Amino acid sequence: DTFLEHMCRLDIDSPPITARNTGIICTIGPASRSVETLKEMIKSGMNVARLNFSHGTHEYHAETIKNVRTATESFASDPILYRPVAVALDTKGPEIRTGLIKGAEVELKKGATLKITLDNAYMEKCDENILWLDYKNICKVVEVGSKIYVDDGLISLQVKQKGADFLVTEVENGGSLGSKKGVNLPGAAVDLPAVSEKDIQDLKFGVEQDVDMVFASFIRKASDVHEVRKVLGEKGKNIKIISKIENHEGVRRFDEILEASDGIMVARGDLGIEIPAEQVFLAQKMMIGRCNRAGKPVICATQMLESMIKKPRPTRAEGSDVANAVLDGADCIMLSGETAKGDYPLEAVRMQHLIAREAEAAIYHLQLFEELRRLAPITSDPTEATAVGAVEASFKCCSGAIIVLTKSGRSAHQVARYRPRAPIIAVTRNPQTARQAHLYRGIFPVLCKDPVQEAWAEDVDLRVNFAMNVGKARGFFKKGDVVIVLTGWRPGSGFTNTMRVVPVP
Amino acid sequence: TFLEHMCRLDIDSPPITARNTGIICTIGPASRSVETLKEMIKSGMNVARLNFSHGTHEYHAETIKNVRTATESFASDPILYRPVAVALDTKGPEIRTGLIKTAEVELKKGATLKITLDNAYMEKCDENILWLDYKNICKVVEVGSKIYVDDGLISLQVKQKGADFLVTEVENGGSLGSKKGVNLPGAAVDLPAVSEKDIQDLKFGVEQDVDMVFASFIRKASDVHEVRKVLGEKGKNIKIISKIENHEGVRRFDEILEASDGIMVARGDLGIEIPAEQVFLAQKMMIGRCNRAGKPVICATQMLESMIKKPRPTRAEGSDVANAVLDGADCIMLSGETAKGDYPLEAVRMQHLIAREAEAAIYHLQLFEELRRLAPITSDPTEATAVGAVEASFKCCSGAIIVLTKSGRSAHQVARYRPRAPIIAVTRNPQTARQAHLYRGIFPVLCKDPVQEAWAEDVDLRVNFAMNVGKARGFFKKGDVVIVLTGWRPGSGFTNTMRVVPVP
Amino acid sequence: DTFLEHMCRLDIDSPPITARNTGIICTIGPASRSVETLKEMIKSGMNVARLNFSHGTHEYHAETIKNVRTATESFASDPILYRPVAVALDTKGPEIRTGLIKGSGTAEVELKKGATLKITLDNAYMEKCDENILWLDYKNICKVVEVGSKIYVDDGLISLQVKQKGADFLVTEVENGGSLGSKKGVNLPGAAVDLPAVSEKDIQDLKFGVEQDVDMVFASFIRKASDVHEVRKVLGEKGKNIKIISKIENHEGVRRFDEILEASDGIMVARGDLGIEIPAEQVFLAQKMMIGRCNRAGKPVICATQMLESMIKKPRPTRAEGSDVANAVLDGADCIMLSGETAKGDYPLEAVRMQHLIAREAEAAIYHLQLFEELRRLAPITSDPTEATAVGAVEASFKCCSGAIIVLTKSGRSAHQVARYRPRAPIIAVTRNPQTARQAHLYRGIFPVLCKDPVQEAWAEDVDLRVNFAMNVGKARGFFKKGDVVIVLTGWRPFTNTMRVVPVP
Amino acid sequence: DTFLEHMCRLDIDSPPITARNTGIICTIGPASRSVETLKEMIKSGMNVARLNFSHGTHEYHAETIKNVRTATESFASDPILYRPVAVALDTKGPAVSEKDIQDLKFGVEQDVDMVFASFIRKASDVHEVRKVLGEKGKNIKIISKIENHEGVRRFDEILEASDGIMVARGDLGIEIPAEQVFLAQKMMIGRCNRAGKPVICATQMLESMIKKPRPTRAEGSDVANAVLDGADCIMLSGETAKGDYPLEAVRMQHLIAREAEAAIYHLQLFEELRRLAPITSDPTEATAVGAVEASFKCCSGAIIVLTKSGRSAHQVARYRPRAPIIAVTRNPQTARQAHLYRGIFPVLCKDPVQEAWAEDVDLRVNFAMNVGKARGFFKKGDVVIVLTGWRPGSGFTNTMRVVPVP
Ligand SMILES: [K+]
Ligand SMILES: [K+]
Ligand SMILES: [K+]
Ligand SMILES: [Mg+2]
Ligand SMILES: [Mg+2]
Ligand SMILES: [Mg+2]
Repeated sequence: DTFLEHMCRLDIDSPPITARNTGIICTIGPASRSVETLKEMIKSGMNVARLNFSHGTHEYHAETIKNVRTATESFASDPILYRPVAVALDTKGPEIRTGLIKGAEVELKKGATLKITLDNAYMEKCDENILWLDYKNICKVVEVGSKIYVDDGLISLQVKQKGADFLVTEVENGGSLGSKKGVNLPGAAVDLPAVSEKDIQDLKFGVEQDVDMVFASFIRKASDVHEVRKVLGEKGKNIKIISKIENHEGVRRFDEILEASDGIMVARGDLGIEIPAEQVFLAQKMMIGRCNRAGKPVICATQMLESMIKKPRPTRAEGSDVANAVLDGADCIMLSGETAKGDYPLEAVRMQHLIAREAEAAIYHLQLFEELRRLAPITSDPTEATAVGAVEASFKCCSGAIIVLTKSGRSAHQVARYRPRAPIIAVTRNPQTARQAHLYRGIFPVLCKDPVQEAWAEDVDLRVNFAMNVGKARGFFKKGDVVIVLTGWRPGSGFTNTMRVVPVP
Repeated sequence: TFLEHMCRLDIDSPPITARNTGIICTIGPASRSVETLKEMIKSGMNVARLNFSHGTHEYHAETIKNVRTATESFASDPILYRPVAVALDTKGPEIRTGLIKTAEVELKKGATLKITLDNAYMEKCDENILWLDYKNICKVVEVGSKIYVDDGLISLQVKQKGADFLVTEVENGGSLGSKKGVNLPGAAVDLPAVSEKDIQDLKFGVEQDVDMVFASFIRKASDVHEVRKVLGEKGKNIKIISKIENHEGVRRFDEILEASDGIMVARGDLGIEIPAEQVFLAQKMMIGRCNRAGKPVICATQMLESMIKKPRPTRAEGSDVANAVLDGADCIMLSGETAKGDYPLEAVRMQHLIAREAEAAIYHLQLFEELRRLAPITSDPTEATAVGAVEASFKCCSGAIIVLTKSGRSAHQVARYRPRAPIIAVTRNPQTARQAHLYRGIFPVLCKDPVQEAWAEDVDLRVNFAMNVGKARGFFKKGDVVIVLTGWRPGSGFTNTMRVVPVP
Repeated sequence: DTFLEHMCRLDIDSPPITARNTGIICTIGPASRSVETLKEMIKSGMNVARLNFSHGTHEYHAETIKNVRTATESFASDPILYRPVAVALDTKGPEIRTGLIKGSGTAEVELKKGATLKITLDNAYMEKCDENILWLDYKNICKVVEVGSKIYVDDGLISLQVKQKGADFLVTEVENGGSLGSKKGVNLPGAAVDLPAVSEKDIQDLKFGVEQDVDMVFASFIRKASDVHEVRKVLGEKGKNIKIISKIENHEGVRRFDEILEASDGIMVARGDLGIEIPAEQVFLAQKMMIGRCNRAGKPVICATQMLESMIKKPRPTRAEGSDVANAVLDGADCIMLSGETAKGDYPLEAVRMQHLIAREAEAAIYHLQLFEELRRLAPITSDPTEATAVGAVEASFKCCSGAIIVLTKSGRSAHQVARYRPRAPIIAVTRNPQTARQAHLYRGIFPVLCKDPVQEAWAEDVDLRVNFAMNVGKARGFFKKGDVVIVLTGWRPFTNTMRVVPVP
Repeated sequence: DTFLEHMCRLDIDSPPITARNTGIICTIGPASRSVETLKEMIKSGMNVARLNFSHGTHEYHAETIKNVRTATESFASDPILYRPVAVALDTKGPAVSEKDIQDLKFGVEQDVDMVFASFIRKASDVHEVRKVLGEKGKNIKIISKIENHEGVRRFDEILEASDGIMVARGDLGIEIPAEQVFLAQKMMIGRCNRAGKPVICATQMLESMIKKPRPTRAEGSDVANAVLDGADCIMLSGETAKGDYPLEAVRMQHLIAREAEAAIYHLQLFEELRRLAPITSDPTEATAVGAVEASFKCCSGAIIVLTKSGRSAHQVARYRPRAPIIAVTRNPQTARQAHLYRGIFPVLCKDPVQEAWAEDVDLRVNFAMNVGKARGFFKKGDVVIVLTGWRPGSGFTNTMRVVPVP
């Protein structure tokens, strides 16, 4: 009855429900792009496949998309067990990079001197003495004493001298320098565009390949989102834009970015360098909160199970990080190198599945529902009122599921905002809405392919019966259990205005 | 916060039309005429209480006839027609005097008054000797016991005991009349819960088709069972409201509530049996537990007492009605105010006025949160639909919650969660329409149209009826948002469907 | 847990503490102005004596004051058991009254609905009022009242409406009939009254109050802050320590309550006239509102009028009256008041005792932990060590279930700040200032005790004297016994900055 | 207002301006056991030094302790700045092995402040450890390590019999499913906060910092959430024992911990703790919560507490004030043990006892006034809460004073 007493009552031997609510996004790479491995990842729990356009050609990514769709459609024979898989495009954005090593990695030692050059005669001759990068205007946005970080901020350089096309720096924090490492300038205002010419081509390619969502990198303000929106244009209007917050400016101007975006990713990787590492959790919990309040999907990302790249078991800190991300209210959790290049992609997915499910059984649901309700504005919207009514009814009868018949996903999205314990089975005939539904916590999208019935009454019963079988087959509920059913009152409607409390036949 | 809620209470902010709390009116010489009854219904009367502590069956049969005559005078228009319930108040185990010589003798402090059981003095009462009808009083009373007469106004202390008499000293003098009620706060009264007279009155109630029985002096669960048994099969649908008016009733309250259909906080006798200082504690306790259980609770007795003789109530009385509603009482009651008073109409209107202002002051969202949180998790589809509807109503500021119901069950389940929006209960059952007044916020509406073959057409007919009712009575306008609770498909006997729908 | 669950927990067989916290204010009149009766009323529980200057001469009230002080000082021989009694001056103010009945015939006449009633200003009819013609003392009534407006007579029981208009007369039609007596109060809710808040008579009364050394003033018909300032100015420098309690008896007073409360030392909810100026069904709204804001501001609030009306004629109160007193205490009123019940009723002693019993039971029904949580929540952050000590003591009293909170004060400031947060334990305020001892009754929970011992030279020794005095008081008054725990508040050297938690010796 | 709204209001650019309340326990090993290193680790923010007795001999561990105390007493020429440092013995693990019995008696001779008893399955095991310590080390604060399923189930009797608890997530994650560890952690920390007893979150909090100069995002999140859960101390195992960046690991925990307690809803936590506060006749307990209440009421710079046993300082800490708790004391084994409790920044008195007891108290108070003004807690004109005894030689603490800073 209090947060304190709630923690005191948390017990290990209380099994979670079988349904796992928070989405799992997996970065696809060499370790996981084969059709067979992709099949295993789907039944391991992968909901969204992220394609990182920071690397690889369009031919490479087109091939990955095909393999993802091949693996996904191999389960399409049984619509009851079929799990939709979303495809996400992660833009390169204004990245700053090395720089090919001379060719053995070079050792940077503390106190030593290192020069940065823009002369393209050194772009493949990087060593202990000289360094190249692809930022043309780095010598007009940086002053003496500035901090320069390379390779995930594991190496830091302090500028001593400045020139027309070079920089003399001292090795503050030193380590082994590799080729093509990420460069960060935490204090500098960056001249690089939000949507470059390459970004435009990649975004247009995403529309061509019918991707479900776009992860826009290094979004600093609302105008950056608007540019990405305009590039997608009319043809890609239904493609959701998830803004990645990875700079100080992004956190600072989060409100205007969230409003413009369809969702948010907490990009803790770059954010942990642009911003002091010990401030990251503040940024995470803040953004997750405002997203939960706004009812827009939020993704927690990067290094959640980092050590699982080499180990079949995560660390205790990693197990904690995933659980806490869920407890904070994250709609999706993400895996990068763990699934892209690691030695245990399948293990990393299964682990996130296990932890997330255990975490959502620890959610102080009734307090959370109260807080989310006092922030909910009063409107004349029948879907909004029905969603709230459905969630509270699900708490009242300890529902096995909340069945939502939706065309666009809106009714299912608004149910998810109030965080029910029971899984939300969203029945749809729209393949895209089924895939995009994975962005919201608790939504278990199921795809109906039966022809639409003239008599609307039995067209509803057809879809409801389908959701019943899905719940039974996937072990959410059984005969004699109670479920909530949401549907419109007549076809062609843009609203769900009817709630049902029905026993499972 | 509740404090800040109090600080923001505004006398100028107009209240929502439609008053939710039921008004129960005791019918007597001042209000039993058809003419007066019509005005009382129009003033806001929802239930008519007939007190069988006085009067004959012939007298009450005529009163019931007058109530239904006045009630059915508005029956020509089912849209504006307001159902009126009939309540039978049992005599119960009452201890009474004692016919005087019908004048009044004066009792003075310090004087000696002799209580006798000799029936030779049952019609010869005066300031010297006093007769009463409790044959075992000398066995349950001791020397030093305090004896109260006439609503606890006259107090006597026992000085000596006889086999059939008591010698007492008047400790609180006053004017003594005939047939006055006697209370023995310290004594263990052994009178039967249901007497032979009660049996004949209860059987009479069944014949007269009364909607509810106010069982007097209920001490325990078995007392309720006796009343239930007497009503039997023929009266199994009659609601039993247990009146709590003694210490044992408060002590064994939980089991009484479980065995009953509802509760009356009978402050009159209760304020005599226990210290008057404690009545508000018992009242707030009982209303709280009744709200929690979802069972009707009535606050009664002396709420506008001064209005028996004056056209305006006192400041304590105005406060009393308001706080009763704020406590969470489903119904408010008038006794002498409407039974024998000089301003019965003014009393009804005043309660209506105060009640409506009071529910506007209710912290609706906090009250709902507590009721939502205390709600028991069950597999019942109707209960889930009910609380879901109330949630929806707050979310969309619903004009009303329309409920189709046969037994009233679904309508009652909505009421227990205390929505701000009025509950329009559409039924074809006239009895459930009458019994619906026991629950706050339920505006019962009686559909007279025959049952259609097409089930969806039958539902639409009843729903469109409620829509017309709400518009006519000014609950909502065309284009407003209302909640509609019905069944989903024919056969099943539960309300499991909620629709959020615009007013045509 | 919740308020509802707290209601269900209320137990009638659960005895309250011996101490009764809310003050009882008794109006003194013919039924109670004798020395013999006044002694019994003090024993019954009277804390403040109200002298209604709406009636009586200066000689009359002086004798009443003399009688009050005689009865009070009859207990002075034992300073342990001595209970200070305050003297309040209730001003007449802008009252409008009739008008003596003709004398020929009966005392009261019968005004019948629909009949014509002429109101006159001609002093020839000053003592010849009847069914046909009625005199009142408002000389400007014809110039302010409008045709169609309504006039209320005798506690609003009688209502008339103006039909015609003359120079020194008004022709009215009886709307609500009834029995009309002599010198009855008259209300003009829908009119702009010329009468000043402080008339020439009020000034003489106020100055007379300073002369008689009254403790506080109940200013009648206060409409705005400027009225409070006029009262403050009349009391002047000699009466600057006299508390000004503003009585809210009209719509304007309710409307402009905030500026009034700020300028005042306290507030009376004058439901009598207020229940005539505004609709009677709105009174509880104004009552709970004013009490709430007074509790928030930490200023004393009095609920008054008709709390136990029936006890004027009967030895027992009605059920509505028992409820009214209990709810006023639960609302948060510092003081409850009796008028005709003690002034001229048949059972003034029984009425005082009843208010004592009900108030004590009501205090044991207070949900203290919720109330204390809210009073802190709305408490401004200082920047004042006295505030911090008061709060600490109150919560400390909760933690050890303290028998009392002992406060050494001179102005009363310390004790007031403690009562502001509403502890359950009684507050024993030890002082040598007799006036502050009397004024202390305006605050809930403060039991003022007057120390008669001479000021001991050593400040530390002076403290131990006054503290041990409070111990003996608590013992004798039955608040706590040997072995219990109490809280002590003192200063370090001659504001309150010191707190102690000590076992009762 | 609400917790959700509190999250939305969290600010990265709102600088933490207090001290660092939660303790840092560093496992001492080959990468840290030198006097030269230990001085830098104390400066970095180490409050407790852990010695794992699963390895090493009594001779090796004895040499380790002297270096800790040598490094610690190197600052002992300035009591105003002197950071006390406690010593803890972590056993190897039948409640105690024959080796444990010999190692425990060793710790008493070496004058350790704490004992981290391994594999605590029940309260009887805590009794068999308290027994070995005997009257010799009756002031040795026993911290029970919950490492298996039985420890979790029977946690209530263990917590009662113990002076504190360590959440040993390492071996616990092996016994129970790794996804259940966070549940066990939050439960045990919650109950420990309820019972007013120290709780330690340990193992792999900054695991990657053994070989890398900066931690991962998961590790940075783990430390912060540990503090937000309500942990009194966080621990470093291999990060300080055999790691390559032991100094960086300590400075990282100090940094995360400070940002974490600036994120804590300071009002909601206290209201809950105060709501569950047991009703007793204890004057010190009442004074403590009264002081915390007053501290929130005036935004006190600190809460100065004069204690001998540590109890009065502990009782203030159990109700989680935002203001630092400056505990002035003479018993050196109390100032060091004070690190087990969040918020208590201990200060050791070196001044001789005055005859004028009021002047004696006024000296210890002035001592704290100097300390807090120098360590950036409060300045001149600020308001602080002082908790002392009433009349000399009193049984306990019962007096609260609110006084401007000179
Ligand atoms: K990217
Ligand atoms: K009766
Ligand atoms: K007056
Ligand atoms: Mg990145
Ligand atoms: Mg009765
Ligand atoms: Mg007045």
